[PDB]
Amino acid sequence: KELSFGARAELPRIHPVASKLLRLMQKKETNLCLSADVSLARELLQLADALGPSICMLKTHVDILNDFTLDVMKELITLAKCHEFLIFEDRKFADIGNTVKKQYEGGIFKIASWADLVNAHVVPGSGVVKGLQEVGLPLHRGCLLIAEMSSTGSLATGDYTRAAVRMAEEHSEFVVGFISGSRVSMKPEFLHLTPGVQLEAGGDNLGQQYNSPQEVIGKRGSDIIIVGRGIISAADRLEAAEMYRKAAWEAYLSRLG
Amino acid sequence: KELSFGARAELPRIHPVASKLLRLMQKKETNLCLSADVSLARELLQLADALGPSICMLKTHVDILNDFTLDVMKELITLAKCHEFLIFEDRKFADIGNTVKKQYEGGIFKIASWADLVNAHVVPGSGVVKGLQEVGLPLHRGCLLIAEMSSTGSLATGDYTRAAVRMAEEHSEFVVGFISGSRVSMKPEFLHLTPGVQLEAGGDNLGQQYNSPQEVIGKRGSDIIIVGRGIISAADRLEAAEMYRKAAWEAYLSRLG
Ligand SMILES: O=c1cc(O)n([C@@H]2O[C@H](COP(=O)(O)O)[C@@H](O)[C@H]2O)c(=O)[nH]1
Ligand SMILES: O=c1cc(O)n([C@@H]2O[C@H](COP(=O)(O)O)[C@@H](O)[C@H]2O)c(=O)[nH]1
Repeated sequence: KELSFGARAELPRIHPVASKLLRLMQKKETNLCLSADVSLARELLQLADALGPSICMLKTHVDILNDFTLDVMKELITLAKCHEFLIFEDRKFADIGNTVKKQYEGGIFKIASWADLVNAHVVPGSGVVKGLQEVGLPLHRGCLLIAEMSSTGSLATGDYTRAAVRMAEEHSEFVVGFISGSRVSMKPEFLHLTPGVQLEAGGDNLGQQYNSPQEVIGKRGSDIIIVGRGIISAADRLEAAEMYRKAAWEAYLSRLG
Repeated sequence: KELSFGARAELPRIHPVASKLLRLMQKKETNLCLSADVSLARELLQLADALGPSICMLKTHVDILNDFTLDVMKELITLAKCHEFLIFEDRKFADIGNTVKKQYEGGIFKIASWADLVNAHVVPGSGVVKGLQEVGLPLHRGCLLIAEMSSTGSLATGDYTRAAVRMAEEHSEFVVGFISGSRVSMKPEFLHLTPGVQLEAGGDNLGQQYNSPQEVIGKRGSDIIIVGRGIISAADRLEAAEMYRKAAWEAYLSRLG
């Protein structure tokens, strides 16, 4: 039997970051993660401010941001606190442990100083998680493992997926869930976030495949939808965000009771 | 029957970037790629200048560089031309096509404006290559696909590896080879670069596993060794570079005739 996000937030094994996330989801009635896939800091900040009330999470690709500075991240954190959402840097760490720990803590981006969550590919094996955790645990951060991908020809299937789940179970002090197309783990302490989501059928020219919030949350058992162009490419991004929020929320409520 | 690097450089299907690489290798008698895994721009530049004559390639993690600017990359290019080596940004693109193309061209790093080669994970499926190629082909750049990893518990094995090779064959206009632990493709137009290389047996604390140049080039059929700490952590990095160059070169010559 399924538990609400409010109840999952209180589970004995829950990670502090997941708990915070689960409580604001319940509070705000949102399971929408905005993929803020933009290249200007002013658009990112105007989107985070305007859409902040509608989202549980803001997902960034900081290496696209033409005018990144740490001060932009300071501003984004202010918005994140004001409106109550997490910040998720979609960096997809996918190197050896020794390398990823420097990528996570250092360089120009100082990802770990502002990102509540990051993600990693499990291909390098479990050293990728061990490496990130040496920076991440002291900073009280969490990590998502990419168990499945939305894109055409994805190799993240079968035993690869089983292996991402195992890696997650075995690093539960730092790993809080998955990027996947569906529920991959039966343990309610793990979050499932699903990208490749649009209201209408379709894809793009570069291998992206879309499914609807009702399919993803309702039929496939995921918890959160990640949506980029479905919102960002709309004229009214607030209204688009609201239409995604309400679809994912109701899909959730319907799966629950 | 094996061909020299000079002869491979002239093969009908050879990529222009591979050709340039193969010719300077032969010219300089080096198949060593330095992994310049440092956080200061001045150390990177002093290493590239001092070690430039000993290497065919300089591999960077620009997102570790505490004081990155594009001007540092201008300086590195000057050294690369002066001493004749390629620059390889080890970014491990591992997202959907639409995302990777922005990561490759834009943001603060403008990777494609200075990097002769980049690499990518094949997990997202072939859209990761299609996405990079839309930036990379106009800029006359090449890409390496990660077919195998050196680290403990790596999932890049079996059919995953077979799939990286297929992806490579089918994008030969942009993909010039592989990061692997061994020869994975029988086609001499593809380069094999192998990391996880040290003179002495061992590893690190975060899942890295080492093999020697003779094992890697000589027994396993690779073309180029990538070496980080084996050189960078030595007192005399020039002498260390020379000891790696001469091991990899002779291993090559011995496999040849
Ligand atoms: O399997 C995956 C994993 C991802 O992170 N993503 C990311 O999620 C977002 C999807 O964006 P969009 O809704 O514009 O297609 C992109 O930022 C992409 O990098 C994905 O599309 N598929
Ligand atoms: O399978 C792989 C693929 C890599 O790119 N690398 C990279 O190669 C270098 C190995 O460095 P070192 O020689 O210090 O262990 C690192 O920069 C690492 O990110 C690797 O070690 N193993």
